[PDB]
Amino acid sequence: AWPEEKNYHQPAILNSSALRQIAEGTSISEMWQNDLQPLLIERYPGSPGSYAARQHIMQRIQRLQADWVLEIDTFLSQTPEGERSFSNIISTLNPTAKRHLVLACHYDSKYFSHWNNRVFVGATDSAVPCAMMLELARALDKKLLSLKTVSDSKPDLSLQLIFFDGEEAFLHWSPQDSLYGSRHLAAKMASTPHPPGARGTSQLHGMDLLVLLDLIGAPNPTFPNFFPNSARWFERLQAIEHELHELGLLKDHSLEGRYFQNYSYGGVIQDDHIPFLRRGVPVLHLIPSPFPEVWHTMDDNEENLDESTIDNLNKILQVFVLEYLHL
Ligand SMILES: [Zn+2]
Repeated sequence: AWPEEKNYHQPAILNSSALRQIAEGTSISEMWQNDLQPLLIERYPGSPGSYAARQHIMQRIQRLQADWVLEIDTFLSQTPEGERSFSNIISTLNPTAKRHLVLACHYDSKYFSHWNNRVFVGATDSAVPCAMMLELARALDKKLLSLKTVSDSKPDLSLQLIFFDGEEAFLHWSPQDSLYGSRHLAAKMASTPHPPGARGTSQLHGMDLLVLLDLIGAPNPTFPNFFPNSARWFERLQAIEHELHELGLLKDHSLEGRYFQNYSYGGVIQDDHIPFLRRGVPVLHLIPSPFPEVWHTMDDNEENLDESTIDNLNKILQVFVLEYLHL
């Protein structure tokens, strides 16, 4: 019965004053300095930056008041370069709650040989998504702390963050050389009872919706509404964007240049959501089409990021998450 609850779940929509509070509650400059910059480093699996990125992400979550439970999902896999260790970071509020809304991105960076003394740091791909998730945890900390309180008056639902390792191919993208962390974690969750002691249901049944952020940070992104089974949630993002715009709460933003689009997409994008989608998890895939102009080039750097765009998207995402969780 409970695994169907997601199908009927409704947002608790925020009023104008709440929207203004949320818009003012997030700081793009603080995210930039404290959450984003430490990640703008080479961080392919096993590199010093991989370890540093992991420490940084964990550290930033630990300093918060909300009752986050951190779990490092570490495993080995063969790769074109030989065996490597990969570590997914999972951060969960109320780990025994039957349902979670799940926000995710990948924290590894793709390996490139150094080019004119330049290194690939994957600013949009996906350092910015990581930082947006960390800034969301910080900005909403007091609201999220309320989830620590037990009540029959609300659904058994909370929030999880996943930072996937090993999303990127080491060489040429193949089913075997990509998605190392997400293929591993989806298989693990599929085979794990949830809630503990349950018959039938797995941790995948507990995932209300996977909201996967990827390739965010370029100016004027356009996100297609990819999947019918999450289209109603996508439409909430459009509505939040529109209302925030109308309230004067977005920066350098026009209705003509809005981010969340009516149209869908005519191909199939491979990303960390694939192992989840194929097992039936609803996915809201916040990846733009087209990809950023700088995609997989040395120009995917801090210079080419757009502050206002990320700030706007932070506001929209934070409203979405609060409305989903009825906070
Ligand atoms: Zn990439």
